[PDB]
Amino acid sequence: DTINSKLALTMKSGKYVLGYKSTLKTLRSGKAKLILIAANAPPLRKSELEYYAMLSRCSVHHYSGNNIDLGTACGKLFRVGVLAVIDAGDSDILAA
RNA sequence: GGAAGAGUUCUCUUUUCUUUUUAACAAACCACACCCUGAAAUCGGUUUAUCCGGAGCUAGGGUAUGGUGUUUGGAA
Repeated sequence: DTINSKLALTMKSGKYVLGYKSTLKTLRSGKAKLILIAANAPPLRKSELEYYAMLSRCSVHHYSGNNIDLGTACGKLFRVGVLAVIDAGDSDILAA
């Protein structure tokens, strides 16, 4: 409950990308500080994003719900399997 | 409509009826899936029938599949 609230606060203050290859690009640039993975993501998709996160020294979180739940928590109306939070803004999702 | 012949026709009737072809094959060219840039809702594109889109839309540039069509050759 704390984390999703921090995610919502990030999305109005921190800078974000909600998409598969945009997250790949941000991880490649190394800017993305934390990546959220939907639980229903493919085992292949999870692994290479995890590999990129470990290469870029990026914190990784597994959002327990499916991608529809991540979209509802994210507040938008499109499914997001994987997203990147690059700055926390007013929120403090990076530390906790 | 054009042409050819056969009509009909005191007169009316540019009119009545009939015909007017290009094969297999061989050449050059001629539009659905995917890729690249892209990151989107103020929701856009779109079917006769709303389908798809952060599992990446619209848009731009490409790639392939050529159903076909164009020009001939065959062929006068």
